[PDB]
Amino acid sequence: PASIFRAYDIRGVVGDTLTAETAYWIGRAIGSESLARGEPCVAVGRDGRLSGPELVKQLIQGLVDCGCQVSDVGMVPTPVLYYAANVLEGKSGVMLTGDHNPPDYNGFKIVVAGETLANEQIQALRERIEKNDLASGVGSVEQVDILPRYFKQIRDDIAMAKPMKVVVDCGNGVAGVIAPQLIEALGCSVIPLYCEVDGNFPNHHPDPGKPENLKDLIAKVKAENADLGLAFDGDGDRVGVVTNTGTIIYPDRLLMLFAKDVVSRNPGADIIFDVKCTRRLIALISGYGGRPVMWKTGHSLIKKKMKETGALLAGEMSGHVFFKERWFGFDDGIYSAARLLEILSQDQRDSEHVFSAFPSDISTPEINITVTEDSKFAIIEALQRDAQWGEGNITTLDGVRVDYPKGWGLVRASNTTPVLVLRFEADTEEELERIKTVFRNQLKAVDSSLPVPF
Ligand SMILES: O=P([O-])(O)O[C@H]1O[C@H](COP(=O)(O)O)[C@@H](O)[C@H](O)[C@H]1O
Ligand SMILES: [Zn+2]
Repeated sequence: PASIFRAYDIRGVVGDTLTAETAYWIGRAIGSESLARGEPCVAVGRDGRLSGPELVKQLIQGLVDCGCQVSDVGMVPTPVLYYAANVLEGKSGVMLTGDHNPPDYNGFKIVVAGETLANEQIQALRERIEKNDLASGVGSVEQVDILPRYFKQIRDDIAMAKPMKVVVDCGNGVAGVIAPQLIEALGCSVIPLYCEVDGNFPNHHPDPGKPENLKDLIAKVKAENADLGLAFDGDGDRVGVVTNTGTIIYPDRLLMLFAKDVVSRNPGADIIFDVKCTRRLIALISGYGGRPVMWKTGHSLIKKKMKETGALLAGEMSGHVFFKERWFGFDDGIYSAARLLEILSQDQRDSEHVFSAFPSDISTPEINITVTEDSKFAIIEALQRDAQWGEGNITTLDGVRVDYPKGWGLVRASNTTPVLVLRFEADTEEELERIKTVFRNQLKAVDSSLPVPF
């Protein structure tokens, strides 16, 4: 089924669209692709899902039947798998994960020879299977215990000044295997919330991008008078943040704090953010002498862009934050949490006042309009072709973004759902609704039937 080969990764329903047999052939396809790039060595990890044991053995056998040398790192967060692919012999790795999709989902995040696959590169794996353009060989499997290396890597490079008390919510995802322990080892007291790994995800699904999944966290932070709240998503490559007073700090505001710190030590450094992030981030980066690079949404696309630009830091609005400075340049919520605590601990102000000090504007959440999968990209192309946007700085690298003096707006197509994704920001509520109006008029110009929920 080509439907499981997605823009950023592979994702399927275990049994239905993703079976044991398909996991094997995906392994052969990846192993074959790795060998074609001259990399026999592949690390393999999995998240906390129930299907993980079943499917990962098939992934591994697929790799091994190509002649690949597999390093099995067991059940780890996604960033720990990316880490393994940076410190072991090979620069390839596959993470078996369904991230924060419902329990029955699983999938693959794939790096081959240092490069995170996306778009045509993921299609190329399906194509190898169909064509039987597959390597055959007698590979090897080695058990590798990678967590302690990861844990010590971070701990030894992080220096907190003051002690902090932190609520850590892992939503019963695999971040529980290390984030509470690592964070404590930095010099914090950790209040654990849903830190037990449970593939059933009994409490709230680990999706920090939705405020409903941060309610328990916010509540505990306040109840325990904690210095900060942290939530990790299913596989640990997203982080969500809450202040001592329960304010949700969206990832583009988090990136402002990170950009200030990275740019400070690294004059001129390129800093990447996706099209969903506040314009205030463009200003800030530039004001500290950095180079802002706006790019496409999607972690694979962002990681590729970091290689093309030499960026020292990237972030997406969904909460993937990619440090190259002092790190390896992959997205990692657990490392980003540590880098955050390091910065906050130097400050005599509480976390609410650190973040409230930066400019904040009136801002919508991410807005979604469900359209048909047939129509979503065409709608955008129509907006790019047909629509007169004047006027503002118009960016078309991913959807249509328009930047004005006192605000901005975005419409893009999701690469994971049949939806249009919108965000609007302005200095004032008045300006915000004026930008909303323009976008609503332009969508209804393409198709008067289109839902416009804003
Ligand atoms: O969970 P992941 O690792 O696949 O991460 C991906 O999930 C979402 C799907 O993107 P889209 O807006 O195109 O649907 C994005 O918001 C996020 O930025 C991206 O990295
Ligand atoms: Zn994730």
